[PDB]
Amino acid sequence: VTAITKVEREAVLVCELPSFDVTDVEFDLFRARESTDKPLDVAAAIAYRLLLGSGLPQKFGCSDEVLLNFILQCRKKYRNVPYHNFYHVVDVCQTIHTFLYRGNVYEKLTELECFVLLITALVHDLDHMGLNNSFYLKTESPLGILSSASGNTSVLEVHHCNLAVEILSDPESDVFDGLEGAERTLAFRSMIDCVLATDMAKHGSALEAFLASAADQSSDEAAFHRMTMEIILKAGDISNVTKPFDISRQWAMAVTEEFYRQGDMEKERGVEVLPMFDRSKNMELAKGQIGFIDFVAAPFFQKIVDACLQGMQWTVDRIKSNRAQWERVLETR
Amino acid sequence: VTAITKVEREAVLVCELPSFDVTDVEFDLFRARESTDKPLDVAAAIAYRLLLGSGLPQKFGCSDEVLLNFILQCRKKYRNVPYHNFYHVVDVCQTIHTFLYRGNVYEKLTELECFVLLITALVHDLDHMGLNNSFYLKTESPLGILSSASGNTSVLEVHHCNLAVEILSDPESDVFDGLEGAERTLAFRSMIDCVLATDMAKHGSALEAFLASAADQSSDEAAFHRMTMEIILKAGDISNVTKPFDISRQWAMAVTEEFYRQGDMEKERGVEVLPMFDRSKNMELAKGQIGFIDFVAAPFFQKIVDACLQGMQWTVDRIKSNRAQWERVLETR
Ligand SMILES: [Mg+2]
Ligand SMILES: [Mg+2]
Ligand SMILES: [Zn+2]
Ligand SMILES: [Zn+2]
Repeated sequence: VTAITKVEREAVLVCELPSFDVTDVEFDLFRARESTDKPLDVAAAIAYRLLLGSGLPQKFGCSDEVLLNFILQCRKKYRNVPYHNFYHVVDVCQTIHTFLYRGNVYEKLTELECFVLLITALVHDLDHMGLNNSFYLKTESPLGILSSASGNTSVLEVHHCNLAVEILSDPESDVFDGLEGAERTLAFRSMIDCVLATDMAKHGSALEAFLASAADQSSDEAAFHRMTMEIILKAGDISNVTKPFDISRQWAMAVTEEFYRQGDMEKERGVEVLPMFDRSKNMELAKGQIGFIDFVAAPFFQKIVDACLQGMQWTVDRIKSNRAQWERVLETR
Repeated sequence: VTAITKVEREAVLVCELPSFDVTDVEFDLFRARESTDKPLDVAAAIAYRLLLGSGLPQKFGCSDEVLLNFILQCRKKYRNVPYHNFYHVVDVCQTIHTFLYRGNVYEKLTELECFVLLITALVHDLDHMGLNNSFYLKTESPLGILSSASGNTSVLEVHHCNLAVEILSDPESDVFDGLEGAERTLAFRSMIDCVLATDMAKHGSALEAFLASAADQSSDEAAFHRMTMEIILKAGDISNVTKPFDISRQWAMAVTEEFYRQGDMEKERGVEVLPMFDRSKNMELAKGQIGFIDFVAAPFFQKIVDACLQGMQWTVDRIKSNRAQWERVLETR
């Protein structure tokens, strides 16, 4: 586990560019990436600022140096793919921060759980290659074969967890080293439960388990806390459609290109290419977004907001706002 | 010289190429070919639009009709082989157009030279029969014997030049008929020099001379211009790996099938059959593309971009992206 050098840390500590408020729901990561010729350092600085600003690391014995080392260890494990790169996870971290503190979801969780969520956002897609679980299973790729044999279909999610554990094995980057007993165990278990919950194949059950844990008041508080954590990481993971249109549009372009590259690799392997990943069809970007909004995002955010997270109402408003604009994109032309 | 008919020209003029931007570096010729049941006319229409859009034919006294007649006379001379057919030369023409105008290489040449380059792209592989120079020499075929006896082993290249001269000997299809004296001589000599430079046996020497000229501020201007033209036609000729992955992959498959057909004929004739031309060795495409990228394409484009053609940086970027994509294919196999 190649430890981080003081040089690597300095490159980050120098940033902290003005004109940006990382806690705002209107924060523009794309604008931030284009404000310097070292976007990876700015991205790292944003994550660093969000965590220290929450005041959480300090409270759990995690020094500023260990925090920065952890962030840099995570950064090194992300590939140069169109969407599932370091920027996506920094965005998820920033977004979760807004849900917790602008949406007041922090009231439903302990400080430790909020800390774990912000940390988990940074490890939730470690070493993603730009290919989804279905690709590994459809092509019988070695990792897919292992997943089938071992009994867990969440190919990537288990892989991300393995790497998160690897990073935390280094005392110099173990943001949970200041914890002991039940707290340290909860940090690891909750982190892992949340990453595993990002497999969209569990979307339905996760949402249902949350709504059930939220509805029934005779519900187990511990269960509600864990489910709220899982739902918040999930919400952050599919939050692209809840951002100002220009930002949402850029994220959509990025995910679409990555999907198209998977489709191209599938054509090379001679396997089935779903329309969503078929670059040939030259589909309208707007059509894919409206579809995701109608069948996935809109129902998800409306349900969790009405069931418990009232403070996140703006996500529902923005989704509807963006859907209308996507319609105009197709219309006006 | 069987003159082109009005009906033949009309079949091309009726193609409007909806949804295509022939000037874009991501233009998909395969998509254009699958857009109608008359791909040959679409291809001709693409070449026609590229030349007219350059605004060059008009400047040198070449009417729209003569230009179209020329394009059609060239088309009639290409055969139904897997790779070296009419689509390859139209692709080279389109690719060179992007190098000249998207890559700004036009700044290094006169308008006449840019005109000659676009025209030369269309004649550079005339009457190719799907067999390389080595095949003719190995088998001591009539064409190979003539090349040897006459002193020039660029078997096919000299042949393509002969057919180009034939087409231009009729005013009706002579895109250079509006030229006289020195300009006409330069047009023909430069066209011929460029075609002769496509022989890959001269790849290293051609690249070296260009780089030496580019690095020399006192290089003879005429010589530098000539070498720049030769380098640009060569660049267009080996530009497959500088295109979006799927397009690049489709070209690679055509190249392989043509090589396999030569290998089959070599076996029947009992001559040496390189592994690359052997169906039985079923070499993996990923390794084949990475090999060409590492030993030929990457260094060629990086060197010319660094030495003088800074505007073509995107070719280097795409080659890098495609290599990484083939590496992902290997990693997940
Ligand atoms: Mg994921
Ligand atoms: Mg040739
Ligand atoms: Zn994610
Ligand atoms: Zn060629």
